Amino acid sequence: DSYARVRAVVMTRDDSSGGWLQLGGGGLSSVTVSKTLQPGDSGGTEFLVHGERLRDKTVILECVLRRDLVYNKVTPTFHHWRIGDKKFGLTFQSPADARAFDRGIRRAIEDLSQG
Repeated sequence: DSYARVRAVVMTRDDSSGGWLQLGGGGLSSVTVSKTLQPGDSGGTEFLVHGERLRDKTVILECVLRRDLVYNKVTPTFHHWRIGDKKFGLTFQSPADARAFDRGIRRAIEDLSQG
């Protein structure tokens, strides 16, 4: 149930400068856009962005997202979003990977059901 899976670098925003950093000093993570693990009795009103860093098998990105998502595309390899005041992003290895991930996000949003 993954709409897209890539290996990318999870990003976090420095609040003082506004510049972005590689979360935890970077390294590639396996990052998926998938259906929720807890749909309840609805088809599915939420989806999941999940990133597990490869070298140390650590989940460093876990976002429950909804139809309201604003998915910001800044460069061909850098995209970012928020949940409230919390900021998250990805640096992709290639423009094609970024396109795949963006298609995955769009697919997840388009398939979201009513609650």
